Amino acid sequence: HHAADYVLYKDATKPVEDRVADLLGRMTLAEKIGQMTQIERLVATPDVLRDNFIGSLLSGGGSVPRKGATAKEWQDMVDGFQKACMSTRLGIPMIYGIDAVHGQNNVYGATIFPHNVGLGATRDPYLVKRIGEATALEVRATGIQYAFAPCIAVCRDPRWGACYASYSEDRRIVQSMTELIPGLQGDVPKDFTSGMPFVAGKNKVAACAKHFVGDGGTVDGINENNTIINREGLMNIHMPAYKNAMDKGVSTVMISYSSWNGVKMHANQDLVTGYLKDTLKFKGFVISDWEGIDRITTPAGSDYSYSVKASILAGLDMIMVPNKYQQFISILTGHVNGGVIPMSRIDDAVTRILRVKFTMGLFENPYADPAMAEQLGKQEHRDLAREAARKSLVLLKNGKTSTDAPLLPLPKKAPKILVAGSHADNLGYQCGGWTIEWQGDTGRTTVGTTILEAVKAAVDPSTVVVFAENPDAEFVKSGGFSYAIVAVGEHPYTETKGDNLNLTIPEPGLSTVQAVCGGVRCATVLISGRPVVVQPLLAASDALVAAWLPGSEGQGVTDALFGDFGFTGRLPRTWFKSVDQLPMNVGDAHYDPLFRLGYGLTTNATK
Ligand SMILES: *[C@@H]1O[C@H](CO)[C@@H](O)[C@H](O)[C@H]1NC(C)=O
Ligand SMILES: *[C@@H]1O[C@H](CO)[C@@H](O)[C@H](O)[C@H]1NC(C)=O
Ligand SMILES: *[C@@H]1O[C@H](CO)[C@@H](O)[C@H](O)[C@H]1NC(C)=O
Repeated sequence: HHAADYVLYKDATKPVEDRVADLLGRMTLAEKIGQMTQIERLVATPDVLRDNFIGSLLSGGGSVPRKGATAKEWQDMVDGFQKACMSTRLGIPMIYGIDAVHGQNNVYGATIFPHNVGLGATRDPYLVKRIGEATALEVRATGIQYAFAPCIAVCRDPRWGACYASYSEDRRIVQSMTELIPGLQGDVPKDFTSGMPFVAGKNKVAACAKHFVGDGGTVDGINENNTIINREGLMNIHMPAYKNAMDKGVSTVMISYSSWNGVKMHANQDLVTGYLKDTLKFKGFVISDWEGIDRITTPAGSDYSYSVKASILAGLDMIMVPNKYQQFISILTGHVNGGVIPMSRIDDAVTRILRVKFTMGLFENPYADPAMAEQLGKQEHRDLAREAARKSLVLLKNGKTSTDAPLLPLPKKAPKILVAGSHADNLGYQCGGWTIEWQGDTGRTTVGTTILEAVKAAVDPSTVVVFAENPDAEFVKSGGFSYAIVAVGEHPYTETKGDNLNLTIPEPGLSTVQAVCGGVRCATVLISGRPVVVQPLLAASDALVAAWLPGSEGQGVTDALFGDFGFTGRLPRTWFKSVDQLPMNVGDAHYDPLFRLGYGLTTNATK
C-alpha cells in the first residue's frame, strides 16, 4: 500500500495479525530469540540491546535510575533504552515492565494505594477499576508500558509472606477484583473474543495476571513451595479468576515459582500449553517470574540448559532472565540448532510477544509522553487512594461492653489527645512491602501522610495533639488526655521474607497498647498484611480497627476514626483464634474463627 520503500508491518492501518505475520517472516533466529528475552535495566546498555535484539526490559524492586528520580528522569531512561532497540535492523520496540502493584510503587512521589488484602475488604470492584486507571496514568508518567499486576492468587493460609497481595481467601472476591485489568488496560470492545490481549493505547499499560497457578495454595503457606490439591480443588479455588482475566483481555500471564502436586509450574506443559493456551485460548504472551526457570532445578541454577529446554517446551514465551542474557540466548540458540526445540515453538512465542506489542500501540508510540509526567502523585489519585484506604478499614470492636458508649467516632474537638505507637508516624510502615524498595522500608520514604499527620489535619484548632511513640503507663495517666489513638503492627515484608509461622506482631506493640489503654480510652489501629494474633490487643482496647496496609494516604484512617464516613469494611479473610488451627478457610472442616469472613462492625457518619 504505496511508497516504494513500503514495509507491511510498519503500516499502522493494517490488521494486527497481518503485521505480526509480516514481521515474523522477516526475522532471523537471533531476532526471534531476542524478542523472548527480558533483562534488568541494571545489565542493559545500548550495545547489548541492539546486539542481542532484546525484546523487553524490567526494573525489579528498587531498580531505579537513582533515589528520588523525577517522572522525567524515568522517561529519559526508558527512551534511552527504546532508542537503542529502535535502531536495530527491524526496529522492534522493547516493552518495559515493572511491579506497579499498589500504584507505581518503585517511584518517589507516586501515589501509594492500599495493598490488595484491604482492597478485598472494600467489596468494591469499581473502586479497584479506578485504582487500575490511576495506576496506568502514573506508570505512563514514568514512560513505562507494562505493569506486573494483578496478583490474583487466592491466599489460603495467612502464614504466606504474600498473603497481602491476595484480595481474599475466597475466589469469588478475587474474581470480582479482576476489574483492575480493564482499569490498567482499558475496556475491551463489546465484540471481544475471550483470551485475546488488549490495551487501549498510549495512556494505558499492558497488565499481567499472576502467578499462574495455585501460588496461594502452598503447604503451610511456604512461599514458592508445593500446592497439594486435586485437579477439582485447583479448578474450583485457584483457577477461576484466570478465566475472568481472559474475558477482560489481560495481555500477559506470569508463571508461579510454585509447583502443583510436585510438578514445577515453570516446567508444566499440561497447565501452561494444555490448559491456559489450548483450553482458555489465551493469545497474549506467557512470562516467567524472576529466575523462574532457574528454580525448576534443585539446587536453583544447577542445570540451566535443562531450565531453558523445560520452560520453553512447557510453553513460556518470554523469560525474565533477568541478568544472564548471554547464557540464556546461547543455550536457547543451541537447543534450536540441535532440533531439541522446534521452530514452531519459537515462532509461537514470538507471534504472541509481537501480538501484544502491536495490539497496545507500541509500534506507533514507542516513546514516552512528556506531558504525562505531571500524572505522578496527582491529588485526584491521592483522593482515590484516601477513599480506598477508608473503605478498606475493618472495625473489629467499638466498646468493651455492650453498654459502654461507643468510642468511635471520636470527637474532633477535645482539649488534649494522645497519638502513640510505632506505626502512628511511619509512612514506610503504613505502606508495607513493594514501596520504594522491594521489601518496603521504614520512615519517610516517599510523599504522603502518616496517621499522626492525618490526626493533626483533622482536629479542631483548639485540640492539642501530643505524640509519643512508646509512652509508659504513668505518662498516659498524668497526661490529661481525652482519648488516645495508638497504631501498631507488622513491619514491611514481601514474599519469602514474610513467611511467618507465629503471626504475632513485634514488640513494643502490645505493651504500648496496654500502657496507653490502661490510662485512657483508646482506639487501636492495627497495621498488617493479614490477620495476626489479636486477642490480647482486643482485650486492652476500647475500639480496634484492622487497617491492613493502607498506603500513602493516612487521612483515610482518620476519615473514619473521626466520623466523616461510617466504617463499611468487611473481613476478606478468616480471622483465626490460633495459628495451630491453620490452614482454616470459610466452608471448611471444623471451622472455628475468631471473626468469620464477612465480619465487620459499622458506624454512621457524624452529622
Ligand atoms: C518446600 O520447602 C521445603 C522446606 O524448605 C523444601 O525442602 C522443598 O524443596 C520445597 N518444595 C518445593 C519448592 O516444591
Ligand atoms: C515469628 O516469626 C518471625 C519470622 O518468621 C520472627 O522474626 C519472629 O521473631 C517470630 N516470633 C516468635 C517465634 O515468637
Ligand atoms: C446508624 O444508622 C442506622 C440506620 O439508620 C441505625 O440503626 C443506628 O442506630 C444509627 N446511629 C447510631 C448513632 O448508632
